[PDB]
Amino acid sequence: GSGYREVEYWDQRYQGAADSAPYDWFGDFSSFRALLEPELRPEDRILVLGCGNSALSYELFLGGFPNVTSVDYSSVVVAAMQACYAHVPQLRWETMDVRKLDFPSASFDVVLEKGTLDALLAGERDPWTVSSEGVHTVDQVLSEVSRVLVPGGRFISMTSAAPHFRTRHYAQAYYGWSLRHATYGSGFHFHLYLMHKGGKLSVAQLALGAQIL
Ligand SMILES: Nc1ncnc2c1ncn2[C@@H]1O[C@H](CSCC[C@H](N)C(=O)O)[C@@H](O)[C@H]1O
Repeated sequence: GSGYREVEYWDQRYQGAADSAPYDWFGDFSSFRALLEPELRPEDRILVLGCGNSALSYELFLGGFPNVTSVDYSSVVVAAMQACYAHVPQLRWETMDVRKLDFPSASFDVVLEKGTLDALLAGERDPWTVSSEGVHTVDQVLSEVSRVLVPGGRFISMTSAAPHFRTRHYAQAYYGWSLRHATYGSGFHFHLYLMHKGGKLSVAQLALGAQIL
């Protein structure tokens, strides 16, 4: 429900997260690595948004992608992941609201998010009609993602939201990216969106984006 929007809920959830098992929303790395890894390079500077206590950041490292930075607005979970992953100095963790990324522009080659925009859109009354706040907060995040990516960078989003709900959010021309989609995971009911800066949206995608902005 809408309680997933508030940091207090997450700070409460993540007490003791350094000692508890990792937890992954909408699949772990195994469920989508066939889709994800061909889009990555070992030298890529990767930013993971709303990391929580997911094993994704660690799995990227074990898979040959050491340049990982992970952020979350729960300072509790950031401290916990710093402690849990103290054996992996390559991995960086910082407390941050993803609506304002405190990095200089063009600092990353890839940005990933799994279940974070879902938190921003949690509890919407009508899945077909996005509230003013839902539109604005998601647009803020996406603008920041585009800003911190280098030219030519990639943003990859993993969510339970199917394209007839989520494409309208990603299909804004000013983000400066193309948009592709694949399904994965449980009953092929999870959705992976690939955005490549320098590409263009289709007229279909732009028409959906025009529905909210
Ligand atoms: N505005 C915001 N800024 C930064 N983190 C946010 C945020 N809104 C929600 N979050 C974080 O987003 C996460 C949503 S749950 C997804 C967790 C993790 N990426 C996984 O794949 O399992 C939580 O860890 C929550 O604290």
